[PDB]
Amino acid sequence: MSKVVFFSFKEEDRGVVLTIKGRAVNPSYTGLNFRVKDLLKRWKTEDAAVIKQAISKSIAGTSRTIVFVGEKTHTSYWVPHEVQTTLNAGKPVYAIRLKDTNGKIPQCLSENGIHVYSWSEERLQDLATRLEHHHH
Repeated sequence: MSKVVFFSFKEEDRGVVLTIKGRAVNPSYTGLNFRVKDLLKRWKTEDAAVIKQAISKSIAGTSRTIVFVGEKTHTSYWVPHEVQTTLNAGKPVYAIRLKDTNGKIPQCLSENGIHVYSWSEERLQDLATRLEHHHH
């Protein structure tokens, strides 16, 4: 695995997202297996310039972004910038629901035609590793 995934999420889902990450990076846990960038710790701000500066380097050390959709991800001010920063760098954004959640789809996913997949480990592993065709 030569590439790294960025995890984009609402902070109230940190606990569950930390377990996803830990499973993915633990080589003996085979249901998830890929590299993950150290998670950002976000805070309450609506300043676009601050958010963009806070996420820039982290996202830039990664090759794709996965948005985890929980109950309140649609309210995040950070997730839309994490999505847009990824897409503007020409990288893919995928999205998956967290297990046993059914949140409103964030506008930044709808707006970009990014499908929000049902939860499963097999599907996350696919979103984390699949490659697109050039000019796609």
